Amino acid sequence: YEHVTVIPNTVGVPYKTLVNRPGYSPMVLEMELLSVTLEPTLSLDYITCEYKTVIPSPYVKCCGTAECKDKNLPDYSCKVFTGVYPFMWGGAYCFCDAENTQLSEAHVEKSESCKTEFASAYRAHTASASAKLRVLYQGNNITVTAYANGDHAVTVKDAKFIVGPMSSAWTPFDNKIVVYKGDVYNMDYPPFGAGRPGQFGDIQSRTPESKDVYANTQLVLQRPAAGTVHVPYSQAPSGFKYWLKERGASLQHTAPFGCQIATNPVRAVNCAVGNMPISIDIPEAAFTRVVDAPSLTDMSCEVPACTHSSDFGGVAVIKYAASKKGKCAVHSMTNAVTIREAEIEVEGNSQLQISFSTALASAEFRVQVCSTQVHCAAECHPPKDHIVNYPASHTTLGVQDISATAMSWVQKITGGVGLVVAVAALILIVVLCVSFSRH
Amino acid sequence: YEHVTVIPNTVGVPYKTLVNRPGYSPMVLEMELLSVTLEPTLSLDYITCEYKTVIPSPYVKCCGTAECKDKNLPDYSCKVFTGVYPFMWGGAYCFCDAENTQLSEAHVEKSESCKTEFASAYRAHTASASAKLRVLYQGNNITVTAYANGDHAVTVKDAKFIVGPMSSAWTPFDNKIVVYKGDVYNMDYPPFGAGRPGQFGDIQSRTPESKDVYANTQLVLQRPAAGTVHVPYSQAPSGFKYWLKERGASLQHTAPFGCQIATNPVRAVNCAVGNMPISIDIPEAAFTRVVDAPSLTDMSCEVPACTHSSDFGGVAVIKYAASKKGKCAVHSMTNAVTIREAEIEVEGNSQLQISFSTALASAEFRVQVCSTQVHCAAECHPPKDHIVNYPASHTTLGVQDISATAMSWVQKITGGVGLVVAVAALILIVVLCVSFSRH
Repeated sequence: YEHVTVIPNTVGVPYKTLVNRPGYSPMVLEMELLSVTLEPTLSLDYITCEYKTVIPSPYVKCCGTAECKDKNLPDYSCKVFTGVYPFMWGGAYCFCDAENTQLSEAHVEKSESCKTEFASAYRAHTASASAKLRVLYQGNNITVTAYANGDHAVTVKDAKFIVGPMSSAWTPFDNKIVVYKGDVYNMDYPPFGAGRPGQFGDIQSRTPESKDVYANTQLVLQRPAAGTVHVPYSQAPSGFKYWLKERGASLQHTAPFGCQIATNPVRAVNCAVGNMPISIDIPEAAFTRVVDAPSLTDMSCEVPACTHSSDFGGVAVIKYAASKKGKCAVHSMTNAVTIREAEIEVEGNSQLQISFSTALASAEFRVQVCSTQVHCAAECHPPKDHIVNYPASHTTLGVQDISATAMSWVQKITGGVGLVVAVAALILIVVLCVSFSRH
Repeated sequence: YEHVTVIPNTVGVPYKTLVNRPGYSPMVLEMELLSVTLEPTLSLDYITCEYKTVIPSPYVKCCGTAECKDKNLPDYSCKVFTGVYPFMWGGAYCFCDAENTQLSEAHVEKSESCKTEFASAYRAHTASASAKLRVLYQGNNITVTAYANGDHAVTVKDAKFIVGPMSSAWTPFDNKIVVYKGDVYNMDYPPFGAGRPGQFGDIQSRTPESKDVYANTQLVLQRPAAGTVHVPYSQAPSGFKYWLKERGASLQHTAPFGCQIATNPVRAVNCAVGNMPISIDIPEAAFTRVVDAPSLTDMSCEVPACTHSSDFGGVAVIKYAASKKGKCAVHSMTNAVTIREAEIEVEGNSQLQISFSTALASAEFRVQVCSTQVHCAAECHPPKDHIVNYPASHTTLGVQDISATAMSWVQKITGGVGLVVAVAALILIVVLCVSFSRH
C-alpha cells in the first residue's frame, strides 16, 4: 500500500498521518524530523592569508652608483638611495663620503602560516538536501536516513521511504561565501588577480600549497637616514588580519529561519523553510483486518479538564465497550486538535485516556478509535505562563472561521438584524404589489 | 585606458576592435577564441555494473526435509524441493529416495570486474566556464587563459584581461547524466534503491569500493532436472550489458551547437552559443601620441578585385602620402566589411595593399588607415564553389545591406510611383481649394 503525506519542514515536532486501507483497521503513523541538512556544492576560488615581506640585506656601493634589474616576484620593488654614509658599531662603514649609494630591494610572498591560518573564498551553486526521519512504524521507533530530493529510496522493516523533493530551494548561503574556521560569511570577495591593499584578498593564491601568488600591498621603499643601515618602507597592513578583527557576525548567528551553520563540510542545518513530502510503501503484513481487530461500541467522551496551551494542556477520557481484546489506532478528525497518543490498548469496558493540544477556546472535536468515532467537547482555560521554551504542538492559531463557544451572541445579533431587514423588505414588497395593482 | 568589447563565442574566428583614446593614435586589437570550455560540477549518485550471481553447492538431505534460513544478502533466495533422487557418476546419491529433498540457495553480488567496467550516474549543477584567448597586442601574439565568469583577472604584458560573464548559461548536459569511458549520455537514470530488472541500474552501489549493494534481478530458483544435482534459476540478464548494446549515440555526436564532449573530467568544448564580454586594461606605455604617429594625406582607394568568397578574397590598394616613416593601425568603418590586416607600415609616397571579406554585392565602405579615412567601392562577384570547410569571416547582412548599387532600380520605380501619388494628391488639393472658393 502506497501512502503519501506532507509534513512542515520543522525539526523536533511530530506529525500524525492516517492511513486508510479499506478492509483493514486504520493505521496511524507518527513522523518526526530529527535533522534536516542542506549541503551546498562548493568550488574553491582562492585562498587569502597573511603576507610576509622579505627584505634581503641592503647593498652599499661606497664609490659609484648601485644598480638593479626588475624581478618577477609577486610585488617586487627596488630603489637606489644616494648620499648615504652608514655606520657600524666600530665606526663609519664606508670609506667614500660621496658617490656612496645604497641598494634596497624587497618582495612579498605568502607566509608559512597560510597553511594553518587562512580564509577560503568559495563559490556556491546548488545544495543537496537530506534528512533524518523518525517513524513510529508498527509501534516501533525507527530512524530513516535518506536524501530529500525524491531519490535514494531506503527500506526499513520492508517499508520503503522516499523523501522530498523539497518544496523550497532556498538556502542561507549566497553565491559567494567565505569560510575561515567554523564561521561562514556571505561576503562578496574581490575577483582573483585583482585584490586591493589593506583589504581582504590583498594576497591571493588558488590553493594553500600553490607557488602562484598574487599580491598588492603597495610596498614602497623609503630612504635610510642618520647613518643607519636599515631598510625602511611603507606597506599596507595585511587585509587578512584586518578582516579577522572586523569579521562581524557569521551566518550561524545572522541566518533566517533559525538555520544552524556548520563547516568541514559546510552545511545549513534545521532551516524551518517550506515543507517535505514523504512517500511510504507499507507491506500488507503491516495491516490488521477489520474482522480480526477490536470493534468498539457504546462509546462516550468526557473532558475532565482543558487548557488551550502548548504541550498538550487538554485531557480527555473516553468510555468504550472493548468486545474482543486487542489494540487499535487513535486519530483526531480535525486539524484544530492534535492527540498525543498514536494508539491504545482496549479491554473489557474500561475507559481510555488521551491528551491533546489545541488553540481553541472551545475544544470541539471528534476522536476515531478502532474505526468508530465519538464527539468530545470542552471549554478550555488560558495558560498562565506567557512564554515557553518550546514550539507549539497545536496545528495553528485562531482564525476568522474559528471561534469560542457561547458565541450565540453573534448569531442572536445577526439574526435580529437580519429579521429586521427581512420584515422591512417584505413590507416594501407588499406595498409595491399593491401599487402595481392600480389602474 | 579600460576598453570593453563583446565578441561571439564562435571558436577559431578572429574579431577586431578599435581602441579610441583621444590624443593618441588609434589602436587596433585582434582577438580570437582558441578554446571555450564549459565544465559542469558533478555529484555522483551511484555506480552500476554487471552483477554476479553466486550459487554455492546445494544441500541434499538423503532421507528427510531440509529447511531454509533467512539471510540479508542483496537478493537472497532459498527454496526446498522434494521428490528428488539425484545421481552421481558412480550411481545414486543415497539409499533413501521418497524422503529425499534438496535445498537450493543463491544471492547476488557486484562483480569484481566493476572496478574497470562500470557506468557512473551523476547529477550536474552549474558549469565553471573558462576560455583560452589569443590576442594581438603591440604587434605580438599573446595567450590569455582565464575563467569566463567575469571574476578572474589575468595580466600579460602589463595588460589586465577580464573575461566574461558568459551571455548564455546553456549547456549540452542535462541535470542527470551517465558517464561510461569517454561517452556521456543524457538519461533519466532510475533512483537509487529502486532499480528494475533487465534495465540500466538493476544493480547499484554508491561507490565502486562500497560493500553496500542494491540489486533487483528477480532471481527465482527452479526445480532441478530429475537425476541431477544442478541448480537452475530464472533471472533477468544484466541491465548493464543491455545498456552497453543499446547505448545509442553519445553527446559528442548529438549535442547542439557543435559541442565537443570529453570525459575525465566531463566537459563541453567550443559550444557556439551566445557571446563573451571582454575588458582590457591597456597601460599608457602601450599608446602612441597622434604627434608621434605618421600623418597620412591625399590618399585614395582602388579595388582591383572583389569576390564574396568569405575567405578574404577581396583586395584593396590605398595610395597615400606619409609625413614620416612609421606604423598605423587599420580598421573598417563598417560591420559589413572585415579587414584581415590589423596594422600597416607606411613610408613616404607609396601604396599599401589590404585584404577583406564581405557578403556585399557592392563593396561600398570606408577604411580608416591611420588618423584619416578613405572611401572604397567595388562590384563583387559570387564564388564558384558551393561548399567550404571553414566558417565565413564576414558577418550577416540585413535587407538594406545586401542590396547592390543596382538597387537604383528600386529608387527609380519607387520615385516614379511616389511622384504619381504626389501629383494626384496635388490635383485633389487644388480642386478642394477651388471647391470651397465657389461655395
